[PDB]
Amino acid sequence: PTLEWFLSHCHIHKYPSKSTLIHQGEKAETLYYIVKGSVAVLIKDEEGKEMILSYLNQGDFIGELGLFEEGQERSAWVRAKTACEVAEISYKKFRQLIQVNPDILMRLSAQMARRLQVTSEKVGNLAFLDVTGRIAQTLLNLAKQPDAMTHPDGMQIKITRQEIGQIVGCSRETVGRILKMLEDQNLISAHGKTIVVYGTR
Amino acid sequence: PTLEWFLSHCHIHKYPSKSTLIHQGEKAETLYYIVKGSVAVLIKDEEGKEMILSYLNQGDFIGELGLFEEGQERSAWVRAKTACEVAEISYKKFRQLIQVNPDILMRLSAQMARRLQVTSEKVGNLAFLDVTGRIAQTLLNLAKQPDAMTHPDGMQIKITRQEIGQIVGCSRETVGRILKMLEDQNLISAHGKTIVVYGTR
Repeated sequence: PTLEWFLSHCHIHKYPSKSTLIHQGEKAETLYYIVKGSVAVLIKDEEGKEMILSYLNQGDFIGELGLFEEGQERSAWVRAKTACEVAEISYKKFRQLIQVNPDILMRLSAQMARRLQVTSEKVGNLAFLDVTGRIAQTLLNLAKQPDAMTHPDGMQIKITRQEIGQIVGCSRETVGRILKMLEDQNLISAHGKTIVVYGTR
Repeated sequence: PTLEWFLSHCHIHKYPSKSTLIHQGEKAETLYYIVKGSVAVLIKDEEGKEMILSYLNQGDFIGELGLFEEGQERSAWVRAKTACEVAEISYKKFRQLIQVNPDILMRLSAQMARRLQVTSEKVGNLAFLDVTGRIAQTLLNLAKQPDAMTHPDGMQIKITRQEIGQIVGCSRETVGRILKMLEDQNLISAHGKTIVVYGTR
């Protein structure tokens, strides 16, 4: 009912898999709703290396943060992961639809709320950032060395908690906590004395 | 006009500096909005100390995430930092308001939007964490120098973006984004050459 009404006001596009729906830096004037399929939100570095921030799926909106600004540009790339059917609608026109039936905005807002509910907003204090940075730096320096090992997800390195702690000036209590964090953030995997530093080469 | 019209459906109360608006663990049935003043969101840290998570000021909602799952509980304590005027309304009545004028949902969702946008800003790869850690280190180090000086909120230093960009080895573009993020996480404030590094005060 609500969704079908909403969908009739959208342009519904098909994107085959691997195609790019949204360029970072593009003008943000539209809202998207995923009718079917999945897309990756991603960023790239100065060499084209890629980091996938998340997948969005059927029932998800894309670009909803733009609805509340005035004309900022897209902050990331969006690329079809499977063949996708994406409803698109101008922010301007969506602002009018919300008046006829706030229920679709209540859906968009629930998504933001769920998202926010699973995101840490807490950062640590400056000493914590500082020591997180030293570790990250240590990992990356290691991954650059001639005897770094190759791995399917980046370079792999051999180094212990103790060794990092001493290199960097902190406890294992502290090496462990940061490494687990980095792992939960999808930047590394660490098993035993081995760490895979993702996207190094 | 939206705000006045919404406020006219709220209860408003004066809260003196240091009073507690919300207790971690109460059931979550009400939405708050700050008509005047500033409050702090707090939890209990490792072992049970107080934990500032963030500040909210005139024109902010409080407990908006609760609007989305009925029944949940308060995740934090909320307390007045200054003298406060705070409006409140149950989630179920706010839902009715939504049906009458969806605009007040637009404003609440704008604030979710801003929270999600700051959260986005801490996200990065290892080299970003590394540079983030190098700026924080630099700041903390300056704050312990003789060039530095006591401030109410922590220790004032004066250093330019180009100058940090230099010590640390990154673009000013990069410094600015990181300064902005540290300011958003309530760890520093920065006005031109002047930065105050909050601490132990």
